[PDB]
Amino acid sequence: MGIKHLNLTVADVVAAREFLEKYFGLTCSGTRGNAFAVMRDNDGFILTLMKGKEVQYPKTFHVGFPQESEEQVDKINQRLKEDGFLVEPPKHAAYTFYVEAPGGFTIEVMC
Amino acid sequence: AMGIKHLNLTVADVVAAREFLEKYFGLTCSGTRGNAFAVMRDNDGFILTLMKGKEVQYPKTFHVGFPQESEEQVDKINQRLKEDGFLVEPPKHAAYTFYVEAPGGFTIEVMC
Ligand SMILES: [Mg+2]
Ligand SMILES: [Mg+2]
Repeated sequence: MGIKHLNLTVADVVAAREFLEKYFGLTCSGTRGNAFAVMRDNDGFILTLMKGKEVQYPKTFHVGFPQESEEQVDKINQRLKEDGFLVEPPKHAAYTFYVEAPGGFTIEVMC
Repeated sequence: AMGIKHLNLTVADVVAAREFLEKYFGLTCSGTRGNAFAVMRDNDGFILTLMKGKEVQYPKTFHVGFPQESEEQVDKINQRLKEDGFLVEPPKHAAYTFYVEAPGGFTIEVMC
């Protein structure tokens, strides 16, 4: 089954969880207080969030959330910008942009 | 008296109601029992539990209201619901209000 789990250490589990729910439609299947949250997508990928920052992720590190259309990429970009997150217009290579998620890791959004 | 702090809202589909409330209204799920039950919380500690039921119907004028800090915020939720395929009309000055038929089979009011 290849790669199906990522344990992402973050600065703030609650903030990272709510961001992923709002913008990326992940679902939470469990928590241990504010220390731990288990997030799932539709395909059974498990992305656990774990408190305890000592260090920043390498700057090129990112997690990618593909979208069904360029319109959907634009929509997420727009709403992030409106909601106070620091984003720039997506670029055509895939049609792609990046955002820093609360918690302290970069997300790639693309079609 | 400490007032009103819980609603048990019977729904047709807990999963669908939960995800809608998370996406559009920022509620947080604090627990589930399978697909039958979910405990949702708002920022002020109100507890909204969603409970699967059969043949769920509410009186026509029943609704749950989510007040907003500004009329611009009302517009934003309206616009996003519309773009995302929910049937909403523009908000009206009656409070500045609109309604939406929510997943799970109940009406939500959004106002300032
Ligand atoms: Mg990449
Ligand atoms: Mg009302």
